Amino acid sequence: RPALDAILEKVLEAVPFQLTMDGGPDAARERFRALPRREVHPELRAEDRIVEGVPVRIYWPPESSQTPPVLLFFHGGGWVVGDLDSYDGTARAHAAGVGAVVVSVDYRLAPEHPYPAAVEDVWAVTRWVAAHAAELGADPARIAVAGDSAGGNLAAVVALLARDAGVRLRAQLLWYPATTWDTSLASFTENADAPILGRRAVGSFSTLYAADIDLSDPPATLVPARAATLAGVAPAYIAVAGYDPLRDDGIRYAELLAADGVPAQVHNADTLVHGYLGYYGVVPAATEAADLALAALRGAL
Repeated sequence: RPALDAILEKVLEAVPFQLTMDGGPDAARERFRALPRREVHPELRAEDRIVEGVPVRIYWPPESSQTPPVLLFFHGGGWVVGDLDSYDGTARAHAAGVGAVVVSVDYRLAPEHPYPAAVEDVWAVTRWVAAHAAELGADPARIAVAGDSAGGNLAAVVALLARDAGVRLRAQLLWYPATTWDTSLASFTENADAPILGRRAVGSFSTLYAADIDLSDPPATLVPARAATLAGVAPAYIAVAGYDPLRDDGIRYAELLAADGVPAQVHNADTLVHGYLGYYGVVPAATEAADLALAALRGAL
């Protein structure tokens, strides 16, 4: 309804990127790895570790008098592409903005390891941090989960696993996630041919991740919106994008949570596209929208 952001549109014309399966997974991962990215907060301490067999990268916030909270970050990329390096900047932005130790999880990727491999990896690291976070200098009593796109789906699913296993999450930050698999929502039609993610790509990556799941009654670990109840999971901030086919997905997920009594905040950056964290520190409207969600999560921790 409001126009696509003017700076965003100049950026999208200089480097037009489309998330698609074209050329196979290796070409797709290469197109995503090759996008030019601004380095964000490079001073921050980072370390590589392996946690319960899952490769991880750990970031520390600016050292302060207080012991920081810990946040698990689940990168996006349609459950197929993405890695610690192309998300390095995004993880650092979370670390500085939330003031938290951030654990970026390098989960297994489809199609080589389809559903539920990603869930097992992000969950294993979430279990490990909830018990061993002080070993990093973080407060294990202050934990949250964050994820974008496919990683937003992983973050919403991990919060249900955490509620049922007794892991206390104080918040879940969902950047433009894929929680419902409802293609009938309005944004899938309004934004079917949108700049970063279209409706074909949404359907393609779901099939590569979980081709053999009957979606008439799928498990909640695939579609978090289909859980018996969403009551009891950590409060939600859902950052949604106007020109994204998944916009109404996140907004619907906010409605289902509130109907189950869950504290839920949804913000719609109506002038932005899917994956606007990739423009952090580049597209001003993207940094501002990102900084809002980062601030709310700073308070809840």
